Amino acid sequence: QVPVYSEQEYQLYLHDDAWTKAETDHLFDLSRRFDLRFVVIHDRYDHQQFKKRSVEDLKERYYHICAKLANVRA
Ligand SMILES: [Ca+2]
Repeated sequence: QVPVYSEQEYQLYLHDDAWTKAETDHLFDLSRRFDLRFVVIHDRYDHQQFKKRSVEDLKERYYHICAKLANVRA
């Protein structure tokens, strides 16, 4: 299952100089809807609003957040 971060969690812990919350939210939405199939997530990505991201860029962002949430929720 895809983790769900709170707004406060994002603000305190999940910022990245190269990602908006809007884009991160989009990644996590696609991750839910497409069952973590990163080829599909990559295909369906709103490359209009957001930068061209590699599949690898998307996975690294997702699992950085997973690791950070695991830690702060301990
Ligand atoms: Ca799902």
